[PDB]
Amino acid sequence: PTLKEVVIVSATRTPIGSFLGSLSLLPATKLGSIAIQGAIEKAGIPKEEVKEAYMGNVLQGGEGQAPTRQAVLGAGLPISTPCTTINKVCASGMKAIMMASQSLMCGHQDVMVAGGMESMSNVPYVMNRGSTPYGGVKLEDLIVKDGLTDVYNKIHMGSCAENTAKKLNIARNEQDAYAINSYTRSKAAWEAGKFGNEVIPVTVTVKGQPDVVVKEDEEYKRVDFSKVPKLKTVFQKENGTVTAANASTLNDGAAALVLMTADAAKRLNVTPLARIVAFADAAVEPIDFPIAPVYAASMVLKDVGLKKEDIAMWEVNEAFSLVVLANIKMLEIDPQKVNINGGAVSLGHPIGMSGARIVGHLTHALKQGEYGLASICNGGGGASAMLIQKL
Amino acid sequence: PTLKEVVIVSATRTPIGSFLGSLSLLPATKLGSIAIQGAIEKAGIPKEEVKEAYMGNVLQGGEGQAPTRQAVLGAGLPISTPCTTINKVCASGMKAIMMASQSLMCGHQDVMVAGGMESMSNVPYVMNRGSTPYGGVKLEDLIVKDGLTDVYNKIHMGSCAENTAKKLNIARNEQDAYAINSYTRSKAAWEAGKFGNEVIPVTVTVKGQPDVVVKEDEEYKRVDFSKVPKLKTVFQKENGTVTAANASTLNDGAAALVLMTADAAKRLNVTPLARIVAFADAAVEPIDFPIAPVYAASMVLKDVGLKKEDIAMWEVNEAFSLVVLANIKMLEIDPQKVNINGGAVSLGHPIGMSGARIVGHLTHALKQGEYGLASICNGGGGASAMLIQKL
Amino acid sequence: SKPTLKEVVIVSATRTPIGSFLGSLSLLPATKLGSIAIQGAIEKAGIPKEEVKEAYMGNVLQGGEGQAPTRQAVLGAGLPISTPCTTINKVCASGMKAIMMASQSLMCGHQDVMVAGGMESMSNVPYVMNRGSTPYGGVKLEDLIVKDGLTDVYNKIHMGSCAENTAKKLNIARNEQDAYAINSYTRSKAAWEAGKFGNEVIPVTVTVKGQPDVVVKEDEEYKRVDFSKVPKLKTVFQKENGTVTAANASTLNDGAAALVLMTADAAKRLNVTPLARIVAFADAAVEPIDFPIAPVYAASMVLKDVGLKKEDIAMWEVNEAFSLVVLANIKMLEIDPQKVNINGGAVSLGHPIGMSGARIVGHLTHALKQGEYGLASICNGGGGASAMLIQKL
Amino acid sequence: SKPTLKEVVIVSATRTPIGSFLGSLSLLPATKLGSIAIQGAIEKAGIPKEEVKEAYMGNVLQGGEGQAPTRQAVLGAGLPISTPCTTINKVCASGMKAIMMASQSLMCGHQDVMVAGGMESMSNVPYVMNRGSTPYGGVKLEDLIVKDGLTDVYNKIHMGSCAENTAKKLNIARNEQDAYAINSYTRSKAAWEAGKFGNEVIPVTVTVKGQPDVVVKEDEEYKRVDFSKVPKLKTVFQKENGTVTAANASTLNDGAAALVLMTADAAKRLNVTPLARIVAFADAAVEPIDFPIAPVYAASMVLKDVGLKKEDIAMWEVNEAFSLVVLANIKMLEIDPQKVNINGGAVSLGHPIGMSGARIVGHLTHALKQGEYGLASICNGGGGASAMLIQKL
Ligand SMILES: CC(C)(COP(=O)(O)OP(=O)(O)OC[C@H]1O[C@@H](n2cnc3c(N)ncnc32)[C@H](O)[C@@H]1OP(=O)(O)O)[C@@H](O)C(=O)NCCC(=O)NCCS
Ligand SMILES: CC(C)(COP(=O)(O)OP(=O)(O)OC[C@H]1O[C@@H](n2cnc3c(N)ncnc32)[C@H](O)[C@@H]1OP(=O)(O)O)[C@@H](O)C(=O)NCCC(=O)NCCS
Ligand SMILES: CC(C)(COP(=O)(O)OP(=O)(O)OC[C@H]1O[C@@H](n2cnc3c(N)ncnc32)[C@H](O)[C@@H]1OP(=O)(O)O)[C@@H](O)C(=O)NCCC(=O)NCCS
Ligand SMILES: CC(C)(COP(=O)(O)OP(=O)(O)OC[C@H]1O[C@@H](n2cnc3c(N)ncnc32)[C@H](O)[C@@H]1OP(=O)(O)O)[C@@H](O)C(=O)NCCC(=O)NCCS
Ligand SMILES: [Cl-]
Ligand SMILES: [Cl-]
Ligand SMILES: [Cl-]
Ligand SMILES: [Cl-]
Repeated sequence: PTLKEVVIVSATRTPIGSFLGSLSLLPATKLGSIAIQGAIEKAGIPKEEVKEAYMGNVLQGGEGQAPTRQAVLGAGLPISTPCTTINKVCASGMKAIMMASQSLMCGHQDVMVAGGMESMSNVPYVMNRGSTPYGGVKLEDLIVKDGLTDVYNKIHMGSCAENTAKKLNIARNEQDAYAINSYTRSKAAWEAGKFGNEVIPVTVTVKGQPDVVVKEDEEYKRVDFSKVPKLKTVFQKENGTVTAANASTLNDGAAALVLMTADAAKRLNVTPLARIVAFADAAVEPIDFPIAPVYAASMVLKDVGLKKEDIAMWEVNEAFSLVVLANIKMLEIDPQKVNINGGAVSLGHPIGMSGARIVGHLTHALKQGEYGLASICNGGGGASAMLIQKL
Repeated sequence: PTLKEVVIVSATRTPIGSFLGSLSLLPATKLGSIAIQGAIEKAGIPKEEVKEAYMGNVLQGGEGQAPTRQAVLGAGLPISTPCTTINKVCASGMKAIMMASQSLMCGHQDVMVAGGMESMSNVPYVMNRGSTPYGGVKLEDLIVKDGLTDVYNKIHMGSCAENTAKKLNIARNEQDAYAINSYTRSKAAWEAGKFGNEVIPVTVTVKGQPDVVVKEDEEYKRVDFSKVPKLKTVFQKENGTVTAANASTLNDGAAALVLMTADAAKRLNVTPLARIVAFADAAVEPIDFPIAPVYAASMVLKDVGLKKEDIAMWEVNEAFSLVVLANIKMLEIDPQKVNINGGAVSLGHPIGMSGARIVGHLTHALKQGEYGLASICNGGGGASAMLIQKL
Repeated sequence: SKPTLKEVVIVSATRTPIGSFLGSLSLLPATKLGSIAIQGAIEKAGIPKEEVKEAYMGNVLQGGEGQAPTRQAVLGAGLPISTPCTTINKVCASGMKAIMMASQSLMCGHQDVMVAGGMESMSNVPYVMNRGSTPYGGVKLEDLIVKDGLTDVYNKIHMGSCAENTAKKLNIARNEQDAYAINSYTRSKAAWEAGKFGNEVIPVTVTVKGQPDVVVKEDEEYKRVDFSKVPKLKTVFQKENGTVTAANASTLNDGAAALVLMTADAAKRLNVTPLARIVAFADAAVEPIDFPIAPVYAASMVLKDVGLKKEDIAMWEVNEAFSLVVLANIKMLEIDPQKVNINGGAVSLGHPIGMSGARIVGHLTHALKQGEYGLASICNGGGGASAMLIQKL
Repeated sequence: SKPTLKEVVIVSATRTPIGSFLGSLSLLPATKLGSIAIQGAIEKAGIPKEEVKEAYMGNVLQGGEGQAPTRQAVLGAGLPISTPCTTINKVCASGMKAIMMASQSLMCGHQDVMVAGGMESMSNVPYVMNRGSTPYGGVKLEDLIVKDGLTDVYNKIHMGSCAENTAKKLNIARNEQDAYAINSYTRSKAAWEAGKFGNEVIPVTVTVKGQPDVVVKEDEEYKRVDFSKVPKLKTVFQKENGTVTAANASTLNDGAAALVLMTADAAKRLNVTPLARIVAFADAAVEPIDFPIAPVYAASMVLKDVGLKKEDIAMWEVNEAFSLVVLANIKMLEIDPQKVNINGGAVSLGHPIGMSGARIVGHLTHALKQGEYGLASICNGGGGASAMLIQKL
């Protein structure tokens, strides 16, 4: 058998909610159902055509058994649909798409859904199993413990960012300017209707309360440019660079893509949005995760013999402003082509979801024939990257 | 390009420890490192040849960031090794091998490690984020909440098994007979030294106490045949059949396989143990998970054009004695060919690990040219199955 | 022969306003409310703080309050380090039992001046997790209010459910209970608006850095009512044939009360006008479920002991743990309803459990006319009650 | 002139053995240990259970014990539902303060027979979590033993660190404290071997499903020693210039003690022969940090009150909160160490904080010879102490 070509038929997401904000009442798996149902609807195919599903989801504790299965059944897909939940930290939503693509390439399935979901609002605290130690019991926060602490260095993701800021000489003022730019671009894009095809509204229903329709990303409005340069450097008190404003935030949301072989898209007579050209993972020293996307991006370009100049649009996940700046600095690419409609610093970062979102955004924003490259760093020193071409 | 042939070059595991037992001090990721390091040593390849790693792991809460990365780096593999943690509940360890095989088939990597890990002893309790409700709250046990409760029926896996016992008329006595058979087979296999190429010992070190060397599975010695018929049916008060003895137990362990392309095995002067022929996933109603493996196995057989008679040995994961008996009954297979050297009822069931263990067991136990078929059910109504041939 | 005892007088009785649960005083620990009340009482008494020899404070839910709650309250009020302190727990009777035991010390001539009262911050009562191995399947975090405060150990049911048992026994219906409750709110509002707590309650300023000061000057709970809703409310303690509701039961609350007690001799020596004389007191206990009726027996013992008749009592303070309790007491004692809980009680003012026994004795002190007798009684979990007779001077 | 009071006698004094932390008695709630000691005390008294009119029990760490701990102990001992109950908290002094307050009631003639004592199950003391919203990043649930039991509120340090302060000021060195500690362990063992607790201690049977009964018939702690290791230990509360260690400090423990108290008249009515007469008692307080020396002033008060001299005391029980405390007391009082804590104490027998004050009065009761005076004293957190003088009959 020859490898099959893979196309993205649809890409849909919920709005991104703020921590304890507009979507905080909905579990991750419910956000997942919403996104999955929307993508199938946008693709114009029966739910029965979806053969298997992979969802990224980093913080699975307390979500109940088989989170992806919950999302899938919750969207009314057939009970025959096998489901797998994927965890590559912040790269989860992209790696799900990559692994689904590999299955399709093998001819093992012909139509799949892949994406990611996270409700950081509902991530619980943990108490260890065993005897309570004299003097007190520690209740750890899984966001911090599983989500945001580097295992090897025993520091926050934001302190690894500081490390890169030192080595690459990326200053506080530069990171602030980038963050302000992200907020600016996100607002402009929302005001321009650039997410009309990508985002689907979520209705939040509470007994005895009026329904609340969440139609846009929450985070980008949560900013005061005037305070930005005055904020404390929260990950490094002295001579720091990373702040609450220039870092990504904690958030809730889900994204899903319908993926198909070229043959399935033709059989079903759907109009594919983009072809998946290539993808790769790179890994580096854990503290150096901010630069991992540079190597992953380089890998994909080399794989298919393209040069950085051939890329119309770059999505370099805004884990921190520092990360994007480091990537631009090492790749020497045009900043006007990078995160053009905002990103995680201003839209928020539901960690298992963001890698899917940025691929979906390229699928909508690229013009016919253009190449888009999405890359995303992950805790532990990894990154994933994907190259797509708009059809 | 055409699909690459995938071979298993090594397959190694820790002993399985009892709940709060001999390996209970080790995190799942450390057990993972031990299995991964052992599999690479047995493979006889430079560790730098391992390109990427997938590990199954169902209960990831509190294990820290990127469990697979922790296992991999802990095994001394290069920081350049991308890592992804896989959750298909009890199928995780098998699904990891399947997904890694797809990557290899695509030519995306030529050498990978795939397996599973679980430390049920160290799975924590959770408290919801937010304000404490007047009157108190029970902190949920993640083994129960995420591992063992069916979301849709709101009952234990054990109670779902009861549903199948009723439907297929598989009585308490038959289940008990199967369980005794498993314990008997496990002891006989351990006494015959059948795991000398499969299991590697674990030394547990405690400061101020002597070393403990764990060299065999702990669970299978925890049995009393005279008591088996006397136990209460713990999942169902009236007309129950499932008991603590005839159900799998809660356990700790890890397993890892080194997978390669046939070309990479050739390049590296490696003599592989087995060829991965085909694999599949099936899903049915959540409550009917015990029968999913029947459909998954039939899928693989039909794909390859083998008849059930062509299979030399079957590994049908012993989630409950009930599960294996439903499979034997529906497939109409020789029970002397099924779980020949024991299984999860008596060896234990570290849920993320077992799917990998049973494939690794086939790789060692099959004779040259023989086909082995492994299948494993999973919460949510799923199963994975895989066919291999011994080389 | 009977002992010859010193005469005991109340020289001052002061309290904080009562705050609602998680309400206006919720940021202040019980011990801090204690300090405010104690300082208040001493200032009112017009004596040096150093004259106070010893202190007893009722306090039912002491968990997480820190070491020696009463000592904290006392040292926090600027009393000398030489002041011995004891924290008293007779559940809801704690505030009165503290005064009783202080009276006994005075009677014996073991001290000549004491502070006694009660304090409670139900807002700050914590949750608990057991010491030991975490059980498979879950770990309960228990609410100490429910576990230690409100659950009868023996019947394994809420105080409110025990109350239902007495409603049943004595045919006290929902409507009567509701009428009593409305009556309580009515009296509270009237008294508050008439200025009747002018010398009883002292204001509290709550300071939050960055926020405007809040001055709490009156009881919070009595404004929290809607008469129209009262009859509609669900019966929260019993699904079938219930009578007790959130409106006709006492609420959870924060507050402290403190009395300066001295021997007749010390009041003379210190040249202070005693407010009232403490005549007698008693404790009574019955079947745990039957606590609503324990104050009946306690009041009876007190009257029998002193040789007075129920008719001789000018003013009754029967703690409004539930409207039911007051009604049960009125029924069994056959007393003039118009003489009971004249200026409201716990149903409308709130029930910081360790404080209430002290507050009601303090109220009689202020409300009685010269020469009048007041009888205060209060039930407590476990099936007990305390009662106290005083006479205005 | 001076009040004429009822004579108070101790008719019995009984206790459970003291269990170690998480040890032999760890499965029993404090209230159950209370029931056992109370039942034993009434049996040893040879009186009807119905004769006990009221009950006071010391109990420092009441969190999670359920409603009204003393009521649970009393009703759990099979005493009448008519028995009023109050739970007393003066930290480590609780057990003694209970006896004192009961004595005061008896003196006033308000009751004629009472049980008074103390109980603590440190093994079963829970952790707490604040009411409200868990902060981002997690929280440490506090250990109530540490938070309510052992931390000085004002200095924000452990009792052990407060002890270091006194060691400094009075030049009480490590070696002296260690010598005292060994002496306590020696005396405890000698007394147990000599059968010195025959009438004082009652055995408890611990019953668990599936396992065989365990009969606990002696104090667990005094065996948990290694004399050779003692001077090798590091100083747990103060690393630089410390003196107090795990060995020479009291331990965490489970236990209950109960005494039958009655008026001299009641004893005659009931035809029981009393063990001792309760002569006088007092409370003293000093700076919170200085609690180790509070018992000196409390003891002096009692002697001055009755007009006796230190030399008139045949036996001293000075609670061994720390070896430091006893030495501080011996030094300031200038008394004969051979008459102090003669049959061991809290450093070796353990310190269930709410019971010890009652245990040490009970021990005096049994060990004194006819006519001899015994003085018991006990420090408490916050800077307090209680002391009691008894005379053997
Ligand atoms: C950075 C982080 C710790 C936020 O910390 P925080 O201090 O609790 O953030 P806050 O929202 O309380 O903001 C603190 C201050 O910054 C201000 N602020 C936050 N965002 C702002 C913005 N966009 N513009 C201006 N001001 C802002 C707030 O108003 C606040 O001001 P104040 O203290 O005077 O009230 C948290 O969002 C985080 O961990 N982010 C990283 C997520 C991550 O690491 N993801 C994975 C990537 S590898
Ligand atoms: C079944 C389960 C709840 C354990 O129940 P449990 O009652 O706490 O188990 P216990 O260890 O207390 O055993 C109970 C009794 O069975 C006995 N017993 C257990 N296994 C036995 C065996 N193999 N032979 C003989 N007796 C046995 C014990 O001796 C005990 O007897 P006792 O009451 O006289 O002491 C737990 O192991 C479980 O949930 N297993 C299923 C795991 C699962 O669902 N995995 C996923 C697959 S879908
Ligand atoms: C009764 C108790 C359980 C509170 O129950 P609750 O149902 O959570 O009380 P809530 O505040 O939520 O009130 C429930 C309803 O009653 C209404 N309500 C309460 N008090 C009211 C009043 N005074 N007037 C009018 N309506 C009132 C509320 O508006 C609410 O209405 P809703 O259901 O439409 O929202 C609690 O206060 C309690 O335990 N009280 C007894 C304390 C005690 O036992 N003390 C010791 C004595 S022995
Ligand atoms: C001191 C205290 C914290 C225990 O400390 P700890 O370090 O956990 O005590 P441990 O049981 O772990 O013993 C510590 C060491 O001392 C040793 N030790 C303890 N008691 C000993 C004894 N009687 N003889 C010899 N060695 C002893 C132990 O063997 C241990 O040695 P290791 O570190 O080599 O293993 C605790 O008992 C305490 O707080 N006591 C004071 C109680 C109190 O303040 N009560 C109120 C009075 S005001
Ligand atoms: Cl990685
Ligand atoms: Cl599935
Ligand atoms: Cl004190
Ligand atoms: Cl009582």
